[PDB]
Amino acid sequence: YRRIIVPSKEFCTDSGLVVPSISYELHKKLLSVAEKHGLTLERRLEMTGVCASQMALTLLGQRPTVALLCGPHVKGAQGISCGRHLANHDVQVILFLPNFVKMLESITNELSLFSKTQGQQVSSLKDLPTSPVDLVINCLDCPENVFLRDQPWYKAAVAWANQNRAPVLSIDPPVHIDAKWSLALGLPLPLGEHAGRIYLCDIGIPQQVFQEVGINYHSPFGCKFVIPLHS
Amino acid sequence: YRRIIVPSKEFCTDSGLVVPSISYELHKKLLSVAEKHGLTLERRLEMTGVCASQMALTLLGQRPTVALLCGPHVKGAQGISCGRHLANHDVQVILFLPNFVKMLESITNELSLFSKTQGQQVSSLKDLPTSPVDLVINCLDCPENVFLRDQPWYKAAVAWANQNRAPVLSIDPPVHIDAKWSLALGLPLPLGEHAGRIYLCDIGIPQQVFQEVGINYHSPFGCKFVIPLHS
Repeated sequence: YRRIIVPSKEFCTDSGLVVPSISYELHKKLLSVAEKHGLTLERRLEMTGVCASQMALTLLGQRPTVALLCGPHVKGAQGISCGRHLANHDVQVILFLPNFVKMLESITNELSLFSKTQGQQVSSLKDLPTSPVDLVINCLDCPENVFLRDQPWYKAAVAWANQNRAPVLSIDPPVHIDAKWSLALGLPLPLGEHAGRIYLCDIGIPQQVFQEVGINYHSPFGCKFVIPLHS
Repeated sequence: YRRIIVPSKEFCTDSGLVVPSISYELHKKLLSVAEKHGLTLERRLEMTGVCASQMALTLLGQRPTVALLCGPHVKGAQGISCGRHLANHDVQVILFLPNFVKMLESITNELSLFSKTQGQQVSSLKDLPTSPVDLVINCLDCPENVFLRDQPWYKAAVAWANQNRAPVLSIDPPVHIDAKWSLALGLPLPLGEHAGRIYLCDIGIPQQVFQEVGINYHSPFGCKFVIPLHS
């Protein structure tokens, strides 16, 4: 039944527990409270990295190949963290990331860690394998970067993901490339049918943090860190 | 065969890959290099937390009960992080931690995060369940705290773990309480038969960090973050 209560969409787990959707703002505010209460950005990034990589690995089954399409924003950095963890586990990670002017700390740190792996970083779409890869991970869009959707590298990246034939995993995709699987973090946004097979990841938000932002929360995860969700 | 080469004991995986042991100093120096190369303490603590909790959960199978025996050192903090993650997943976590004078940052932060969960923190052994719990997790000992072994709370804690009947998981135990399972981190120390069923956890050390401390490394994990090891 309904264990989580929010003050829009409604998903359920394999056990039929109802996990509701939350607005983008409520999601950001929840993340802002956690960070004040200890769970830093680089702590979330590390965990998201691990858990996302663990899901990606399950989806994977010579070494498999994963294409990583990240943007110059905090959603992109999540993908990098994920990419790094996969590269650790003998997966051929090739990460696409466009160059930028004003440096982004989250990206800075995650790239630096990525450097030390055998994963490959590219700033071109033409440096990616012509032959379909095993999995494409998409972290191209941050909802606060409204105008970045019109970019030539953006439309060209979108074009690449769609021509490769490889199935797409979208980590923390926007509400509004067809993803085969989409991964939500902590709590889902009201994700549409465009999102495909929807999963929810645990980012280690303590139960009392939810109650502070007015959410009666009871963990829908059981004993898994990534769970499938249904409509 | 032998993929990892070190410049003592030798374990092998289910696939028969040989993973060798490393000295405590080499282990600390490896951790010291990673931290310089980006992977901070709180990043390792977060990941160790997740992966250790994931193992503990596998060992677990009304809500199950886990007793958490942590010391006032960085090994203790690992246990707290683990405890916090379990408490997130509807496990009854009761954490034993003795009071101390000079405050320990790692513990400070992890306790603060633990606070926000429904997990219970105690400084007494008499506050723990009289009826055997489902699992006891032991992080009582840091090898640099030589003299802390003689402590009255130490000998009394050791006494508690042994009288409960519950199986013991020792996360990052010393080389020299009988653990049913012991978990090593990144690379194992030459752990003796006293350690019991030995597993190796991934703490997200990039391949190039190993080569800097003179270790030709190839990931023994395959696609798991915790693996069993054999002699």
